[PDB]
Amino acid sequence: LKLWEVFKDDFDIGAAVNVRTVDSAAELLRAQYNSITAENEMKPINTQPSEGVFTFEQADKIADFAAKHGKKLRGHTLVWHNQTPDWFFEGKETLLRRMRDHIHAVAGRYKGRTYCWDVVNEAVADGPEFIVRAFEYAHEADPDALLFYNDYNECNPAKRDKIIRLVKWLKEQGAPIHGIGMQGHYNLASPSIAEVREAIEKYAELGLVIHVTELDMSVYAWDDRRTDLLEPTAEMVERQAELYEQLFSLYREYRDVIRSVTFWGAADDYTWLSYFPVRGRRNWPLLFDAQHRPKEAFRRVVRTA
Ligand SMILES: O[C@@H]1[C@@H](O)[C@H](O)OC[C@H]1O
Repeated sequence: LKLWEVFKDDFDIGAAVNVRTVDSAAELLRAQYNSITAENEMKPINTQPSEGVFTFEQADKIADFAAKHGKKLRGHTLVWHNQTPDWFFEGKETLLRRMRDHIHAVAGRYKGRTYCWDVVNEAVADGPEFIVRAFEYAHEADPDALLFYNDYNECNPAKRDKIIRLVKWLKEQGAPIHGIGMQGHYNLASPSIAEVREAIEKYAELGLVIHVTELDMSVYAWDDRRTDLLEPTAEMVERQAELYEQLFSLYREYRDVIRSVTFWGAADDYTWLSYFPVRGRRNWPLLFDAQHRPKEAFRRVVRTA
């Protein structure tokens, strides 16, 4: 049984990949996912290290994998506060010009393969006119791609309201924004199911597509920073499987607005949570274990459909 096929009429089932996991998880990706996202290779510093110098080799590899095996391809990401090259800042108009040049080169290179784009990533703090123009330059570079705003902690009521205020203002300035990206970086302690449902309802009221873009279920609460666990406990697996079952049952309720659910990883053998916030720690946040075998969460999730 294959995850994507189980939910094929509900939403895409995607996985984030890098230049390593696109090879090590090749068989798992070919079978269980129908959508792929480049984890880091399409980010600004990895695509244009200096002005006028573009490095597409690593992102080309991930894009070629998707095209070869008929996988959909999410674009991530065109503009991001945390990882903007230092040369970008070395006048406000020159910044606009460099943003337009970068967007056209990256969105143009993968036009016809990237069907969507996280145009602006994490603009809300845990000026605003730059976000409108980023969407304008993106729609100019690829009029066929769906343009998303992507952010985390999207179910926290404080940050959620800021996100909604930002998107409505963007819509009121004529920005060609088509969807919102719920990053879905959750854990066992937070957020609750009701907090996710309340967020999905308020995000659907804007008339945009909803993508769950980077979903994972950390076993540690953000406070927990222990490093003495090499495998998850039975209750960790059980509570993770229960939350995943309720999450995908909730996603199916909003079938009509959610069009794709992407995990930030393919299997537990590589997850970014193993290096953030605690480096050298182990985490088990996906539906397949370190051997690309289905976990208890997989069994419970497919039974929701
Ligand atoms: O690509 C970013 C990723 O590194 C992190 O895991 O969550 C936020 C994303 O934008």
